[PDB]
Amino acid sequence: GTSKLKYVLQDARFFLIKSNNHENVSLAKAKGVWSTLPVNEKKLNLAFRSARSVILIFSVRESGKFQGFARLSSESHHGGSPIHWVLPAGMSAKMLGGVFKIDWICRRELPFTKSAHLTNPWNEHKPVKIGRDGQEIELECGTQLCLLFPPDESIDLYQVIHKM
Repeated sequence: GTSKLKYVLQDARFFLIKSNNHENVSLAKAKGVWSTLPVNEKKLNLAFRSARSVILIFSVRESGKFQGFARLSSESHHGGSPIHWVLPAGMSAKMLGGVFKIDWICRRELPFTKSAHLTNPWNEHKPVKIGRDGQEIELECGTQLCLLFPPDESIDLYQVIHKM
């Protein structure tokens, strides 16, 4: 059912994460971690203290899809492990320093064609698929977007609820 999901999303904050490649999203799904540029790391650390749940909604650039969504379980932390991210042009390992722990809520894909009816008030009411890495998605739009994903029956939200 969707009842536990709706409970997790209650009063949550939502941020769009844009990854340049699939490999880092695969690594994030396997290890339960994410790293972003310092401007967005600062925003997510602030949000983590401000809300019961902070939800990251992932999209790989050029894929035409979202790849899933996850809840922050911690603020960013340094010096825990050297995550072997694949670094784009101009990107360095010192910028992707700062690791957040995340619990995946859905590891399934959602094509952008399925979210064409959802617009984000915090990005000029453009379609929610449009936005830069770290763009905040308003509550109602973000909730409806997360509810569009196929259910991920491999995940038990019971342990997520206990982190809250």
